[PDB]
Amino acid sequence: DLRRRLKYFFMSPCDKFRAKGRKPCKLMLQVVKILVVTVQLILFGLSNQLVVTFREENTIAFRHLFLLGYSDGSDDTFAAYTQEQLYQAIFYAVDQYLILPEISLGRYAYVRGGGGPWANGSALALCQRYYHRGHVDPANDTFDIDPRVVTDCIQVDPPDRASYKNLTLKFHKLINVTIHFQLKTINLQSLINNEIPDCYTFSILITFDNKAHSGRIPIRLETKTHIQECKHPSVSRHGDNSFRLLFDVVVILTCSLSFLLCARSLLRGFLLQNEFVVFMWRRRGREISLWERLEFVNGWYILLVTSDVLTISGTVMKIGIEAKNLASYDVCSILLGTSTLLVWVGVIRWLTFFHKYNILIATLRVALPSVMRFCCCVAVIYLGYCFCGWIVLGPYHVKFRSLSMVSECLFSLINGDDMFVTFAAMQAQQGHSSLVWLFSQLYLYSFISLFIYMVLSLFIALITGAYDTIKHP
Amino acid sequence: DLRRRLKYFFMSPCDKFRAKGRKPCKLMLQVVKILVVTVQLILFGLSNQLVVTFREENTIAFRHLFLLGYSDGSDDTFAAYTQEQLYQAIFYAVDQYLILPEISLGRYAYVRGGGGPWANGSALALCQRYYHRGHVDPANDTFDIDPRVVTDCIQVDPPDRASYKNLTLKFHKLINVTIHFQLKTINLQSLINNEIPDCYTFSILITFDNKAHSGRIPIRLETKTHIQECKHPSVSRHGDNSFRLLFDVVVILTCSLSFLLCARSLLRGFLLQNEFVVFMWRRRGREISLWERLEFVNGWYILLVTSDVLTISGTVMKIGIEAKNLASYDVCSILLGTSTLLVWVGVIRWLTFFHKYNILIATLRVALPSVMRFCCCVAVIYLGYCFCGWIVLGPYHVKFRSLSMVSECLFSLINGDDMFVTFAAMQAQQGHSSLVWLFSQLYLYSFISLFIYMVLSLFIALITGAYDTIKHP
Amino acid sequence: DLRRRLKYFFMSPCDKFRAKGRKPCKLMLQVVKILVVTVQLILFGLSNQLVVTFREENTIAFRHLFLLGYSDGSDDTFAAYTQEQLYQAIFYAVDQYLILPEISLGRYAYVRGGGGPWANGSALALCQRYYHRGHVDPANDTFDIDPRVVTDCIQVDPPDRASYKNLTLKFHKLINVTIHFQLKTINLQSLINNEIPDCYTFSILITFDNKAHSGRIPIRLETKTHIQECKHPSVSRHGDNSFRLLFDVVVILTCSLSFLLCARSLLRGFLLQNEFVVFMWRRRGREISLWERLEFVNGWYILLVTSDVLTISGTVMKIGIEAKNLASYDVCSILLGTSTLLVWVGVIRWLTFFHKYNILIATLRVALPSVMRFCCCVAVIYLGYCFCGWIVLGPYHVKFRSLSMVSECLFSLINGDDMFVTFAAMQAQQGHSSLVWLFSQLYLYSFISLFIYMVLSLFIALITGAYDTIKHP
Amino acid sequence: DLRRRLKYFFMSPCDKFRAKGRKPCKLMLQVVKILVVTVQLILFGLSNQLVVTFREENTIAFRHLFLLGYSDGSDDTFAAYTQEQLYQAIFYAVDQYLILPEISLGRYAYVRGGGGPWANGSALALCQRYYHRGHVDPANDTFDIDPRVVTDCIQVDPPDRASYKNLTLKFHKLINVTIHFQLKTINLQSLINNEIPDCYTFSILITFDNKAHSGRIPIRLETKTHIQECKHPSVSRHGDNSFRLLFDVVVILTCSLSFLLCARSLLRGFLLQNEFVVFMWRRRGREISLWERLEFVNGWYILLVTSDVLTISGTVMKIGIEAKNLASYDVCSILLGTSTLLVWVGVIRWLTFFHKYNILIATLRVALPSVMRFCCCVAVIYLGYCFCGWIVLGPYHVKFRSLSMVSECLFSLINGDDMFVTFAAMQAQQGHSSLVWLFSQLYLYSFISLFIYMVLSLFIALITGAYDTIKHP
Ligand SMILES: *[C@@H]1O[C@H](CO)[C@@H](O[C@@H]2O[C@H](CO)[C@@H](O)[C@H](O)[C@H]2NC(C)=O)[C@H](O)[C@H]1NC(C)=O
Ligand SMILES: *[C@@H]1O[C@H](CO)[C@@H](O[C@@H]2O[C@H](CO)[C@@H](O)[C@H](O)[C@H]2NC(C)=O)[C@H](O)[C@H]1NC(C)=O
Ligand SMILES: *[C@@H]1O[C@H](CO)[C@@H](O[C@@H]2O[C@H](CO)[C@@H](O)[C@H](O)[C@H]2NC(C)=O)[C@H](O)[C@H]1NC(C)=O
Ligand SMILES: *[C@@H]1O[C@H](CO)[C@@H](O[C@@H]2O[C@H](CO)[C@@H](O)[C@H](O)[C@H]2NC(C)=O)[C@H](O)[C@H]1NC(C)=O
Repeated sequence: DLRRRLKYFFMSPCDKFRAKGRKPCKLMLQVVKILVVTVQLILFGLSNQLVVTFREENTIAFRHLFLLGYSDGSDDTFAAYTQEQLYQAIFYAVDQYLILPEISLGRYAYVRGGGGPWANGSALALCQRYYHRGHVDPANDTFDIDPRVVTDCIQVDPPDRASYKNLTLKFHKLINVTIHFQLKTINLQSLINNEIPDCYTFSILITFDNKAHSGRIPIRLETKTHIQECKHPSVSRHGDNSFRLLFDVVVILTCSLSFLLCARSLLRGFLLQNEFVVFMWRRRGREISLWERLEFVNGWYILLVTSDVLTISGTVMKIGIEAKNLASYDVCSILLGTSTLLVWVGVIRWLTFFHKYNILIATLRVALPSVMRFCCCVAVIYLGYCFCGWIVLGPYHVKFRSLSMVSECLFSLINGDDMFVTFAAMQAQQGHSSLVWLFSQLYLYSFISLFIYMVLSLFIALITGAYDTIKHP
Repeated sequence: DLRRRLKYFFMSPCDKFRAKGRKPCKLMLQVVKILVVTVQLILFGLSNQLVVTFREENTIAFRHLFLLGYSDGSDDTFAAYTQEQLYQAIFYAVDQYLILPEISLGRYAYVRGGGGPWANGSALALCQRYYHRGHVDPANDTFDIDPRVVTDCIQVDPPDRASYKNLTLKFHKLINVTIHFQLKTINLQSLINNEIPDCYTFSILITFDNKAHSGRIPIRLETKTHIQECKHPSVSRHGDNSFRLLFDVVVILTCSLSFLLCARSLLRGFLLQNEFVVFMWRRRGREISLWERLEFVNGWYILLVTSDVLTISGTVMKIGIEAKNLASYDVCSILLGTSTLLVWVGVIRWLTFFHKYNILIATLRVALPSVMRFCCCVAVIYLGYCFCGWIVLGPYHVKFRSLSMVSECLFSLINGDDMFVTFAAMQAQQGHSSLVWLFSQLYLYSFISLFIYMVLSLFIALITGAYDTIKHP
Repeated sequence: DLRRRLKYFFMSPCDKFRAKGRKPCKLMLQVVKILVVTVQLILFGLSNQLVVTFREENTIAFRHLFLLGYSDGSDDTFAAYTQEQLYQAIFYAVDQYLILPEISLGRYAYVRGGGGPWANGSALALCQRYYHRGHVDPANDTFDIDPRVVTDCIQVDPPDRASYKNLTLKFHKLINVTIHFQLKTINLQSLINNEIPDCYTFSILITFDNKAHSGRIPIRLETKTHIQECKHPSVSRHGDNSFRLLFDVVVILTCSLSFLLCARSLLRGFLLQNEFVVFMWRRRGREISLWERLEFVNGWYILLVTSDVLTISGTVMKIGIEAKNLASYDVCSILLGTSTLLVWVGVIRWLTFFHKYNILIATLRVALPSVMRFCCCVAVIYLGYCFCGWIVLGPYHVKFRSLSMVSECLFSLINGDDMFVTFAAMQAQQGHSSLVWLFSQLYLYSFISLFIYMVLSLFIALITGAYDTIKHP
Repeated sequence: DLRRRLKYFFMSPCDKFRAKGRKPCKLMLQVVKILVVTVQLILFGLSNQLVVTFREENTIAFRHLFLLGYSDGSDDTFAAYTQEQLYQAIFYAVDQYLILPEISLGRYAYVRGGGGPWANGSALALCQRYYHRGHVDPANDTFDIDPRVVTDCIQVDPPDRASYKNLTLKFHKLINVTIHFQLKTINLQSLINNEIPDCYTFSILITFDNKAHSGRIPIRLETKTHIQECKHPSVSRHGDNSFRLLFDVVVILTCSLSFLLCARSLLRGFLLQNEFVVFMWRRRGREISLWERLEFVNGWYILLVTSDVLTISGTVMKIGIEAKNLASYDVCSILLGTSTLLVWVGVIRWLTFFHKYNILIATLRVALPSVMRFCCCVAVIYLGYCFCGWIVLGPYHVKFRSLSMVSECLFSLINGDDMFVTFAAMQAQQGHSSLVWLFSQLYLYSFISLFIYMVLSLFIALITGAYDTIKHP
């Protein structure tokens, strides 16, 4: 006698409108949510882009100001090869630091006291770390090394408007040289979006790295950015961001309404599932129910609930960022982008009621079991290839340096991408061992053949077979 | 009794020739049109290439003449990093401008009076734009900024055969520095195609951009080209372009004849459609007709009519360009190229009568409904991925800078192109946040899997199923 | 009664051996031919590589010796931008020419008298070509140009052990500057293959190209190489090339024997075809024969005859090259490589008798008719796209410069290669017209969709359908 | 009566546990082996990476110390073009060698006595090799060459704390100039993994190569590394590598146990095969057995035996390396990586008992016969294309230099990778012969069409047909 109720619970919004006159509130709510969430993501991306751009541009400016003879595009090859070059680089960094206000285009401030843990209240720390004792005498094939690391720190202070020139580097046992300092600045470009510029404290660490002890000392500059509210900010306020706050409260309201409607649908689905279970337990036997329960739960509405929870969390983080309580642009950006993707995907719920528009979703729901079973056997081969290539070809091949990079290289190879570059990276140097080159040939040829021609063909065949299963309604 | 008439309206030109002795006028007219339109496109492309080459080469010469230390291939990285560098760059630009006739290889003319809106009748304008007041004191974590933009303009004039050296830049609140001037020249290379060279006025704007306020000021040069007839041109006229005008009048005549014949075919198709409708309304019931009307209309002839309208418009624009009434080479080039593509495609009309030669068109006409239904579900996923990647990975990934660039990157990824470059762009910098790098990994892996392995397989399966439907006639 | 004869003419060499005891002479002859022809190709490639390397390395050395400030990898961007730069480049070329024996690493000789047609018996010709009269006054928007080309030649002579410094360039009407000279040298590296080094005369032409009249004069160096026998060569002859001549006479003998055997097989096939025709004309009606004739002709043996004719021609050209009667390494290399490919392909004749090993050939012979019918419709779309992209995007896109380059770009795009590079070439410059950029977007997206997703799918489907037709024997 | 025994020998570990209560010892042993072998591979890769990094970084430092004007990324284009440049390069190398301890960042030692075979007990050998007599007079088109190679050696010795400046190069007959010396150093970075640093002797050979005699002398530096134990090593020993030795003995024990269990399974399989053979010989006729023997042998257990033999060999080589008896990191790395890949693959043995998880293996075992039969015909075409492209396009195309490179290029082309780069390499230079360019067009187009569109389609069709054969259990 509830068979028509079950029919009502499982028909399209058009059918529900024709039957009980129920307007598709959730469909139009989802469309509105797509609009507002995408707009909110773009609006947040404006300020996110300003923050990232400020950090990256300041880092590039620091590299040009403090690294001697630095040119763009040579970060990986920037190195010193003679003692004079290393001394000149270190001294150039410190001298440019001392004359920074006179030369720099940006308005940078000396963070007096902040020069790292090695600093004893000074602004810049020029540290050399070497072995406790290192008697490297390769001529006699004798060395006497105490692996304990001693650090000699020269503390440099900007004038309020010298010593570091007496640096004596112990090249035979030098582990590294580092320069730590901090710089304050204000991100004025925030004003283009009617925000209040913040204070950015850049912790700059310049490393002259001798850990390889190979006659070549790479030189690198790194910055850690700390963003905080300005203590005394004064702006004439030629506008505001009411357009931001409107789209934020609208997003919150739409997501809360979606949460309520979807939770109500989950609850009624549970109630109808229990009603069906008891009806079939009185009619048929007991413990009959095994999967009808999961047929009752709407996974699309679970997705909508999760996505709007994510959107609410991202909006709250965004609002806190504009309130400047927290400044974590990466996490907020990830939350908002993931929520935007999920709200765009969630509108496919209403495309399921039509088999002509449900080819992708139905094929997926039919193929995923077989796809996972196939991937169980595929994954062990893939992981064995990953580890073998990472350790054997890692030292020699630029695309096999790290496990993640090896995975990316192999995954791209499965799709026939950068094959000749992968071969030529080994070809250009013969691996400095003909054996390693021959192994690379065998490894790459076998992997490409087995995964493009064999594994991928079967994967596509499984997906096409699922589609063939669901071709006719 | 009209059944043989309907047969006559729906048979091939060979059948029409065998039945009523009708020569295939439209077929041979289309072949002639292909020839003449392609030749006209190439002939126009000669002068179009001369114009584009002149503009691009003059811009490169300007960049080498006015940008200090400029080298090719470094447009994006060209920047100043110290106050001395910025002053030297600005002064070098102005000095090279002042000595241009003495140094430049091209015969450039000073456009006296034209120096932009900021110019008060002078030829060159050296403008600095800064905040109305900017008290950036990052040391005290205090700033006082009035976001109103004040512009100080130095007006520089070439001698008829100094002041700008007293420029005082306010680096703490400088928004940008700009140099505007104009240069006249004559595109003499036009003579190689028996055309009269025109006057090109290049509006050159050099921007030293400090809007980021990040210690790094990018330096760029842009030109806006204005092409106009020379006031007093004198050429000894060693030839003409009657070969151009012949192929232009022939194109116009062929396109008009095609328009007439196709319009006549559309009219007779409409008349026969109405005759069939009334015959079946007297024989069968009423309102019977629903799609036979669209079976009567020949879409190929609609395409031919549209394409020859486009060709006539492009030819008229071309003729006006040679007459120098209008100089809009981009629009004319687009019109002529689109018309050439459409006239080449239109010759497929006569390949439809043969099922062995109609595999592509018939498969398309069968698959497009299902393809569009599938793309309705595919497009929301694609757009969600586009927006998410554009906002989250845009600041970090060079291939995600803009929405169009994100779309191109994702579309290329669907075809397994530049996968490892996309992965390595994030890998090389770790996203400056391990979280963002992990998100990029998840984003790229999920997108590539879902679209290459799943979505694309289904798309190809739909097309192949349509082909299977039409495999046998 | 001849039915067993026809059976004998159409069975495998193993069947022929089991029936009439006929050894497979042609199969082993083909294997021997593969060996000897491949070895001969490699042996010729040694000397071919020496010749090409000598030409390329001499050209690079010339570019470094005669082009001021030249660096490798900047051939396309090498240009002059000021009058002083152009004068310095020209004078540097001439001065380096005059002091060549003192500075150059190679032993170059001055070709006294050979300086081009513009030379009046002098070794170097410094020519400037300009308009007969050119009164370019862009300031008054007036020009007076006589398009006749006047050439002023300065004749420079190396000392037997000045004037050219008085060059006055007419920049306002200069078409180009050229430097022609010739240099003799001896390719001593030939001795590593026991050959006699030849005399190479390099005709060097340095062009300062002002045909664009755009303030930027590209500078390029080209060499034309003439190889001829040395007049008085003296080598102590530490070996010979009997190993070459043995493999050349063996190739000639094997190819002639293959030609004889295949011609005999063609003749007997013709005789049996005529015998079958007359037998079926006496048995059945007349004019019965239509295709059995082409079933009788063995296309594989026609291929073998053509390939061994090519191999004989290539071997004769090779022998003439070692005899130094003719020195045309490119034509001989093309002939020998094409013959090597054809002899490797010809061994597939004997793989046809087995259906398990004949999948590729049988599928081809079944699919080529349908493939050509499909390509008839595909080719018009491809050509329309080619012409449209070549003329519209040619000026702007680096991959659309020429029709062959456009074809290569589109063909690579069909296979999903360099998609993002094609998009980004337009993206990086916005086409200098938003309209052209939008057209490029539409053009590329439509082409890629239609050819990868639609056309290629149908092509693969046709090939797979042919395979399905021949899946079972 | 043994039918249940045969059933027992051919059921899954779960079935064996349910029947006879046999725990799956080999499955858990294989999982443990995967863990321990992968961990051992990573642990060895740490030290392998240190060794390779030390060699590569020392080579880069040597190139920067001894090559005049050297910059990274220009190894292939590094060359001298004038006599002064060559003299300056040679003298700079020798002078930098003489002042190495004063300038170099690394602690290098002079290997007194070791300067190559050309050295008469001196540390550095500056050798020039030229012809016995070479009277190259290209002006008179006459040369007199004795191909015997004379070597003039200047012996340079570092001071214990000049002559080589009198070098007179015979450029007209110079074959090459070489500088041989040796340098000792200690790889201190080994201490980061609690190893004892070794002594590395680098044999440095700098070649100024004039074998082309083309005015351009490439300059290259090569190092051969010899690693040996330090004679008197002293380290305070802040730790050990018991974590390494534990995982090495565990690997040895696990591999030996796997070897024993798999050998026992092979033996019982042989015994049951013989028992079945005799039972069916008493029941049915004789010589009945033909393939049941190979159905009895478990190929997976053969793979496991081979893989654990490889793992034991690699572990023994590793232990010897830490013991410093032998220092062959490449061979040990290859062994350990191959064993890791094989142990990861071997866990697929237990996935065969389930048809849903055995799609890949079953398809392979069904498709490999047909795949090999197809590849028999494919390989001759591929090899003919390889040889033809290698010899004809090798001199001109950068991707066709060597046979292995040609194979990689063609294999990548089969997968639609670097197509436009392959076309553009010929396009950029027109092959310096329009004929060669046209041949390259025909060659590349024909190869790509035939292998992507035709050969690859058939290959995928064969694999898919095998899958279709095994789709249902
Ligand atoms: C310079 O070398 C020292 C000595 O190796 C490094 O100090 C180590 O730093 C890491 C991370 O900061 C710590 O986990 C270790 O405990 C430190 N000591 C040792 C002995 O490893 C230091 O990191 C190096 N500096 C740079 C910038 O690389
Ligand atoms: C230099 O900076 C000024 C100040 O921001 C820019 O002026 C703006 O220009 C745009 C477009 O020309 C206008 O829409 C705005 O109204 C202007 N004012 C402001 C406050 O934005 C100017 O464009 C910059 N110059 C360059 C070359 O980038
Ligand atoms: C320098 O400019 C002159 C003038 O344009 C060029 O001379 C032409 O050369 C081509 C081919 O050599 C001939 O077909 C023409 O008849 C010549 N005259 C004209 C008016 O075109 C000359 O080729 C240019 N030199 C270089 C190296 O480009
Ligand atoms: C410098 O040139 C000499 C002369 O050609 C080369 O000497 C040959 O070296 C190879 C391998 O070392 C030997 O097989 C030959 O027998 C040597 N002589 C000849 C005549 O070939 C020498 O290898 C060259 N040096 C370098 C570094 O290339």
